[PDB]
Amino acid sequence: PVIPLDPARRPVIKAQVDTQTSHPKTIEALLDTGADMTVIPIALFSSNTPLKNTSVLGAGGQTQDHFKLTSLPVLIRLPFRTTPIVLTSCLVDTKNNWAIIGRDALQQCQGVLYLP
Amino acid sequence: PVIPLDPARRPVIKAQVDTQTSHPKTIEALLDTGADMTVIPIALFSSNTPLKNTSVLGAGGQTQDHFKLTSLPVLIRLPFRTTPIVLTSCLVDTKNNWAIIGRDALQQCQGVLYLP
Ligand SMILES: C[C@@H](NC(=O)[C@H]1N(C(=O)[C@@H](O)[C@H](Cc2ccccc2)NC(=O)[C@@H](NC(=O)[C@@H](NC(=O)CN2CCOCC2)c2ccccc2)C(C)(C)C)CSC1(C)C)C(C)(C)C
Ligand SMILES: [Zn+2]
Repeated sequence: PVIPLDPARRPVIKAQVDTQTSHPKTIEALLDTGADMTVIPIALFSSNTPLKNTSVLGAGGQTQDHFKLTSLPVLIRLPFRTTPIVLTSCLVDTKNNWAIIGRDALQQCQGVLYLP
Repeated sequence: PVIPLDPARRPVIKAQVDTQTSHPKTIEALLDTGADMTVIPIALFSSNTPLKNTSVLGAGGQTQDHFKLTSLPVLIRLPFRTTPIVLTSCLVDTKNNWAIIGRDALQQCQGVLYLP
């Protein structure tokens, strides 16, 4: 699907995320070319599973308290695609609660940016 | 152009930015579909130049202190299209010197994201 770019309407997609620690769940994800690494909400993980601490430099600035790192790979199924994206590791937003589909995933599903 | 997406490779582009308060300048800007608004470095702006305080949410959280907002429109010339993007207002990174082409800009040159 061509997703047109509009400052007022974020380019979002419904993606099904499998964290491998609880049941797969469909969340709203933001399609993000600025993002090196895909960001999953923590509500998709069980209480038990260990998560590595990590430091992240975003527009806000430095933060060690705010994102964690996955212990296991993550599987993302898009609405159209039958085969799952597999991400060796990705960031876990701990305090907020929506996902960012970053260039790690965008590469695996032959995603591109077109400028006429 | 079709811009392929690689996690190991920030999608950057050579942009010419006229802030209207100094000589126009060429910078390397990150093509970022998760940015609502364009960010450019304060290094393009003159010593006087009134800039409005602003609040901005990013990966590091909300930041009152880091970004300012332009008083005047910003002209952006890209390599291909001869005719410029005119942004009514865009963010100015004071702390670092980030260059990010957001959706405000990408819309004005009819950028789309294509997922096969
Ligand atoms: C390591 C990190 N990488 C990055 O963050 C890279 N960037 C990216 O990947 C960007 O796409 C980033 C994605 C993101 C949006 C909202 C929370 C957290 C991340 N976008 C922004 O940070 C941009 N922020 C924005 O566009 C924000 N807009 C506003 O702050 C203004 N309002 C709007 C509503 O909330 C109150 C303030 C925004 C608010 C809520 C949801 C989505 C956006 C911007 C400040 C750069 C203009 C910009 S800087 C970067 C390092 C190149 C990842 C966590 C994303 C992998
Ligand atoms: Zn914090």
